[PDB]
Amino acid sequence: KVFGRCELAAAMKRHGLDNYRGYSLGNWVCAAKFESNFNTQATNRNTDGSTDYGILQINSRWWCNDGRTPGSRNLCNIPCSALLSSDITASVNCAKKIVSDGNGMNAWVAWRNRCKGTDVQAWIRGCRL
Ligand SMILES: [Cl-]
Ligand code: NA
Repeated sequence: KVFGRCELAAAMKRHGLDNYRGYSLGNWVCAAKFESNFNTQATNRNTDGSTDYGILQINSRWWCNDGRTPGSRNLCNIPCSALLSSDITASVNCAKKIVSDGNGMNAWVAWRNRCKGTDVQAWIRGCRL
């Protein structure tokens, strides 16, 4: 599924991400545009060989098991495939654990590099609140 911007905002909020560990909603919506262009199915290899999955791009080395990444820890007890669904719950439960891993949203290179230090309220401007 490809989400709409405000559609994803409402699900992220429902799922308890608005202000989770202090990160407001334009952050998460912003992380999700640039990690995946809003697409629950997006998958991208990393050099280290790991793969990033889904609407936030949750990485198989620590976070989900894809069976082809050496040393996987599967710290969300989950199959990476299940993060590609249309039901963002497993991605948002795991994203809550990542962000809580100490470096905050820095765990997302695209957040650092492109969201951070910006007015990330443009990302929800026009959304029913
Ligand atoms: Cl933080
Ligand atoms: Na893993």
